[PDB]
Amino acid sequence: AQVINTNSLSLLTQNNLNKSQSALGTAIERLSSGLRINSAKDDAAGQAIANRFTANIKGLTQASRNANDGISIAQTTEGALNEINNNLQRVRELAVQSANSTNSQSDLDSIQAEITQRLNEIDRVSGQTQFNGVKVLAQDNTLTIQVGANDGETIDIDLKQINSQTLGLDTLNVQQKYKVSDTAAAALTAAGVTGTASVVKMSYTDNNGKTIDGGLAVKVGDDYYSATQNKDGSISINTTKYTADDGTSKTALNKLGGADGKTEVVSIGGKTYAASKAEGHNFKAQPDLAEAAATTTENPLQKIDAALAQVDTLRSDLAAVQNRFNSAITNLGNTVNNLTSARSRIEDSDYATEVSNMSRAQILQQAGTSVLAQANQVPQNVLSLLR
Repeated sequence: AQVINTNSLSLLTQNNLNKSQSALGTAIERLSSGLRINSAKDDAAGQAIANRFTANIKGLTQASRNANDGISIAQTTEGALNEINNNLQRVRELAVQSANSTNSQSDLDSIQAEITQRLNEIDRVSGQTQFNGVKVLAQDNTLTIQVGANDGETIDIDLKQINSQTLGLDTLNVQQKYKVSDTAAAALTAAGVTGTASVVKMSYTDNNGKTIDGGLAVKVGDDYYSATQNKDGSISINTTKYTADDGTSKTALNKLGGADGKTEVVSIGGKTYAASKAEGHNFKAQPDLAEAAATTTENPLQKIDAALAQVDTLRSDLAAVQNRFNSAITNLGNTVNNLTSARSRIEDSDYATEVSNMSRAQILQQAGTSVLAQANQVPQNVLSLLR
């Protein structure tokens, strides 16, 4: 029919343009983003699966970094145990040297001076070694390293307190007792000592009969307290200062005793400490302190071998978890890549495909546009019947 009021063919061709416009838009979006899935309307199940892959990829990625922090704990702990082991090997060698009876008592004192410095160095390294504030040799502690993406997916590191006390060497002593004697030359009542007192000059005799001058002491019975004469001419008992369990600073008198019979020792609580260890110590913050040795150690070489054994055991446990963390990191790496490929196969756009889809849709848009112009010309024909 010769109709003008309506142009169905124009309507039809306008409609068709929508189809190719949508297609073109889809293609351009995918090219733009690099993603096949741009909204849940593309592939709702795919988006949720890809998103859950993303959480694991990110999680496992993080987990890997956590396992490297686990390696760092174990390496730095093992490094400190290495030098504790070197110190114990020197102490053992010194104990083998000390056992020979051709040593004089001053040779034994000289050997004990290095043994004390070596045991103090083990205690120092134990107290001071840390990794991100974890005091790795100072306390028994189980760290949990997060190696997985989910709750509870952990590997334990078991840290142990290693020091001269837990090694059983805190009182390790190779000295022999001097014969103690006195000749006649001060008050003690502020410490509660009640016996009658006098100043004496100490002397010490060795196994061969050689005599050594000890200096001044105050004698009250079987006790001798170490003493010094000042410029004033007055004679005062030596003392140490410590922070007690009360948290206040407090004082102790320096008695003469220990394994050699001439070491300055102090009674704090009910326990006997070397004055050089007790001075400035904090018995509130650190109530555990090595007591003074009272006598020569029995079987020192057996005890030092057991200390070497303990360090060996802990080094072997730390080597075992380092091998486990390297295996876990290896696995993690592989896993990450595999899940990254799996996610990619779901959400990533195929450029070859999309480029092709874009150019096909552009041609259809151009064809449809030129055909709509022709459909709009069809009714012009009718005007020639009127004019």
